[PDB]
Amino acid sequence: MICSVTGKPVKDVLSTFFKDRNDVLESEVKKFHLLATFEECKALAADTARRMNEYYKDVAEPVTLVALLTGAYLYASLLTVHLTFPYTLHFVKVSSYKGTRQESVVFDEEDLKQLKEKREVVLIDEYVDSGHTIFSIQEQIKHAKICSCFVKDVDAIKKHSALADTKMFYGYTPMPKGSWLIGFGLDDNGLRRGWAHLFDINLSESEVTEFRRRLTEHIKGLNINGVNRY
Amino acid sequence: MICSVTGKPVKDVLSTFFKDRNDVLESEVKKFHLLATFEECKALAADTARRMNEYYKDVAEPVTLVALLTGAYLYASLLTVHLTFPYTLHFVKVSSYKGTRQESVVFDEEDLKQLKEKREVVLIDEYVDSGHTIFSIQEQIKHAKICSCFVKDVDAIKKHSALADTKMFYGYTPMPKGSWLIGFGLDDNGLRRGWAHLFDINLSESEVTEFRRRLTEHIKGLNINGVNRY
Repeated sequence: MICSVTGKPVKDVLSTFFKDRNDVLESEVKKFHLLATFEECKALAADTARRMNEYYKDVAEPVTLVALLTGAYLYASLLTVHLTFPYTLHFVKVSSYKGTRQESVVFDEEDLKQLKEKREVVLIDEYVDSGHTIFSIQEQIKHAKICSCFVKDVDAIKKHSALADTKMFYGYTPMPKGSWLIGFGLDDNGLRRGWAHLFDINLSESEVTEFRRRLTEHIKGLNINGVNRY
Repeated sequence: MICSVTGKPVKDVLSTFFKDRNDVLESEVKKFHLLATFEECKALAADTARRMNEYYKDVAEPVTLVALLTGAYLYASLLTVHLTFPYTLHFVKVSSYKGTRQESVVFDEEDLKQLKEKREVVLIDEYVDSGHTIFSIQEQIKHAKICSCFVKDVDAIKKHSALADTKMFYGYTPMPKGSWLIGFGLDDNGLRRGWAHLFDINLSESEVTEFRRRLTEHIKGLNINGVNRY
């Protein structure tokens, strides 16, 4: 029940967050369950930057970082400010086409053509849930690497022999089955992307309490002193 | 000599920033002149959020926020997390077409069609410089408002009778004549967007020192205590 970065009790984090807002009704406040405080998410992002920094410290050509619109903008902002190797960054819009046999990610033709030419390409997304997206991206850009703050189930991802070699830089895994996330850039039917804390709206209290028990323990064990230079 | 937010000597903010990086050569470090630390930029962004919160405190429908790729991603992340009224957010990758008579901003047809329907549209940019972009945007989306962390010369934009009514939310102005900004989301020929401090690469030390004198005076007078709930 306490922020693992600041030590502030979650009830106090939330009382501050919900004070006199104009984007939520008092009666709706209880529907939002905090899974991770913004500070905790920032720590995860910094830890991910640390690993990417070690991975690319000797790179001889700028890495191509590409973020998928629109939710990844926040995570991308929290990650990129801590990167210390050369890279270019751009955002692309994709579509999720649900076919009778599979769900495929549709890229703009030019965006796809460009990405396939780069040796080091890292696609950023704040949340890898079903993974159908990365299975599809991987088959279109075989050498693509993935970067995401949260990954629901890496093993599930690893199950696919095609994704077995795919390098993923992520902040934390696993995420709760049955959850529905909003905040931390993720929209609530278009709204609340700027609600910086990561909230869930579908889990039970015990599930949220258990997720946080595991998350705080993970964050308390991090060694990211110095990653943040600001 | 110090960060107007943290109180820490700029020399140390810079030493911490440049220690063991893999994205700049030692001989190149001196090319970057700090104009505003990341914390100072965050204060300016918090100030713009405060003003937008007051402006839209009673809005009856979600405000349409549109951020201009790529550079605006960082500022948008620093702005949106502090907004307390309802809004949707999306990014557009417009083109800057240089014609023989004028430079126009080319929007995707669908993006432009959608925006023209919303009563409240706010274009987000981390830096409004030549303004040619906003003269063009307002003639395509006349009711569009602008939100930019930094503005080269507000007095100049107003010159255009068409832009005279265009509401602008901005963090700070004016920027030094002849400056070229990199960092804070802005690229240095594609690189260093994640260098979170705002740097200039064209000015003399005396020019930079004078700018910081003015920026400091402005930030010391800011009243944003409480805008940040995180």
